Amino acid sequence: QNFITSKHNIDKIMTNIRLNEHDNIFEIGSGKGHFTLELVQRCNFVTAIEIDHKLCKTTENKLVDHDNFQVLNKDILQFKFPKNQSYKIFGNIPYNISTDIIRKIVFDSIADEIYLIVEYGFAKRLLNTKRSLALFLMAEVDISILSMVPREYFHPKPKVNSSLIRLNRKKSRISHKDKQKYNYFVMKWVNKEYKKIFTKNQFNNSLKHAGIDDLNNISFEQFLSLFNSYKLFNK
Repeated sequence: QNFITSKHNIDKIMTNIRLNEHDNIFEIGSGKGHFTLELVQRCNFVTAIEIDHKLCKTTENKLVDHDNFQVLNKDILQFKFPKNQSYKIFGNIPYNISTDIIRKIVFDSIADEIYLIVEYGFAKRLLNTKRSLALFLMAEVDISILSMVPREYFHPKPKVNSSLIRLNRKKSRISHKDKQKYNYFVMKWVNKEYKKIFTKNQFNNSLKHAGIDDLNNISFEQFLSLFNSYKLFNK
C-alpha cells in the first residue's frame, strides 16, 4: 500500500502545499521513493526517514543527480529532531500513521509546518474537541484539511479515503509555565470529571461566559475560555 507514486498526483497535491527551495524538511515516512523525490527538487534539503534497510536503498537510487540526501532508517518515535535550525515536515504514512508519531512530530520538534496525508477518519480524531489529543494539539498547531486523496491514488484499502492535512503553529499560549495545569484541565474535562476542574459555582458562568450551550460540542475557543476562567478561579 506503500504506493501513491505517479508524478502527476504527486504534483497535484503538492499543489496546495507551502514548501519551497528555502525549506529543509523531514520525510516522516519514505514510502517507495515516490515523494522523497518530488520534494528533493521542490525544497532545499530533505531528510527522509523509514526504518527497514531495503527502503532506504530504494530511495537512495530513485534520487540520482540529486544530492539533497539523508535517508536515515531509524524509528521516528526515537528520532531526535533538531531544536535549532528551522524546518518543515511531510509524511505519506497514512496507514502506519499513529498518534504516537503525530505526537513526536508535533510536541517533540519545532517543525514550523507539518503536512501529511492521513486516512480522512484520522482527521477528526485530531479535529474534535472532547478528545484530548485534539485539545492538546490545538494548543500550538492549527489543524486543517488541505486536500483529499480520492480514487486509488494509492492502491486499494478504501472503506474510507485519505486527505491532506496541514499543522501550522502559532506562538500561542498555553504557556509552558501553566502547561501541567492545561493538561489536567484537558484531562479532567474530556473525562467529564468536571468535579475536579471548577466548582458548580464555576462550571456555570464559565460555560455562560464562553457562551456554551451544546456543552457536548465545544469549540476549543470555548475550551479556551474555560481553561482561562479555570486558570483564574481559586475555588
